[PDB]
Amino acid sequence: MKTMIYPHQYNYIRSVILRLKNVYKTVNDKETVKVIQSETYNDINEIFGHIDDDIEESLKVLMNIRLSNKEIEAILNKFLEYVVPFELPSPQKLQKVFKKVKKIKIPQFEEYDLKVSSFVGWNELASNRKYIIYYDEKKQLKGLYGEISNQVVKGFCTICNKESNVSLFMKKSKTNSDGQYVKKGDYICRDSIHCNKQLTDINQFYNFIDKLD
Amino acid sequence: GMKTMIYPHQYNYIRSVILRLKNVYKTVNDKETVKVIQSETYNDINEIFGHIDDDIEESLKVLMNIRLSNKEIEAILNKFLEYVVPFELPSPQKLQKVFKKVKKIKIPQFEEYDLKVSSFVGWNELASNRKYIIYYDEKKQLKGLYGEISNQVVKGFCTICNKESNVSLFMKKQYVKKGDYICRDSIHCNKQLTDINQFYNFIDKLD
Ligand SMILES: [Cl-]
Ligand code: NA
Ligand code: NA
Ligand code: NA
Ligand code: NA
Ligand code: NA
Ligand code: NA
Ligand code: NA
Ligand code: NA
Ligand SMILES: [Zn+2]
Ligand SMILES: [Zn+2]
Repeated sequence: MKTMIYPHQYNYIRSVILRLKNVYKTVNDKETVKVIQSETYNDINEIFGHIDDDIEESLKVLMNIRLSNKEIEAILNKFLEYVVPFELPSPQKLQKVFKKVKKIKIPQFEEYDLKVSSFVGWNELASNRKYIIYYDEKKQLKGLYGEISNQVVKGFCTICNKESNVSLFMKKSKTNSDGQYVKKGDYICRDSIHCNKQLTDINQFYNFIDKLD
Repeated sequence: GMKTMIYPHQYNYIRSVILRLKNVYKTVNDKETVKVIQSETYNDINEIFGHIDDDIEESLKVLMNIRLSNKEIEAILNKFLEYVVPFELPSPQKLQKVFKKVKKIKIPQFEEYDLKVSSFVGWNELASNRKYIIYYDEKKQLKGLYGEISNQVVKGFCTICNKESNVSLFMKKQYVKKGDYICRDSIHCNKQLTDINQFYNFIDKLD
């Protein structure tokens, strides 16, 4: 049985593999290549409690300076087999998370996209909203929405930490007994699917959520 | 103070090496490796400009500090963007000439930023399973082609930008055509394109 890994761990493995390939291609310093080779081997190896023969072979191929694009493709495809994809909730569970939102519905998602997703986010332009759903560390379905500005700028996304097309996302806290609430937020990728593909550390996502208060 | 003119792919390359350096600062804990990457990055950027100025000098100084921040990076990218000569969209009359056989042809609307990062312009017409591509050759002449783009999407390295992407088989428009896999989304393709020679080689290997 293949070890199960999370989508963000797959994204991380892909990231370090591509970083290594770029070092092979463009960095002429022998000792630097060795340092990055070792770092990459460790970065990938540490994800698994347990590496099997296929991963051992992939690592061997990765550690060769003649690593090719075709070889990378094959290795990425192999690593994808280990991923447990994001599980879209049933309509009844989704509605329980957004009890005050009538008629709510999550757009269809391609299977690869669920394999790289730590959360699912979609925009409803009519209401200028982004909806976000995810599971917490206890595997409970959670959801929120906020206003997403129409203005898009270049900046680093607060969730994935990559330089991207971002918009200001503002969430209202639950309204207290006196009708008062806090409204906080920050810039995040307008396109949450691309955001998820860029997300290699899920703690960044959870930190974003917590910062909304 | 006139700004040295650079090409969109050169800006993309500069952005690429800056992000690479930041990731080394953040994740690679080896003093000598950091210094090597710092020096390479400095050289990569300096060599693109040749003629620099006080703004570039200041940007390089900030980049060379291991405390480089995201906010500083965004500021530097915005400054460097000011040096780029964007892709020039052709007038409709000129576009017509390039595609004489195609009627009612019209380029989509493109954002200003997207033109600053574009070495070519590509768009899809799903009704005909077609991708159109326009570009300027090395003699600055406007050129265009189109072909069938498969509806099948796979993960793989793009023949144009050389990055791992969502690619589809493109066949330039009986006979056998093997095709080449390229990004379905040409705007994203362009953003990933840091070496113009890869694009030209792709063109050459069609025609
Ligand atoms: Cl290769
Ligand atoms: Na990394
Ligand atoms: Na790479
Ligand atoms: Na890299
Ligand atoms: Na790269
Ligand atoms: Na590079
Ligand atoms: Na990175
Ligand atoms: Na790391
Ligand atoms: Na080039
Ligand atoms: Zn993001
Ligand atoms: Zn491409």
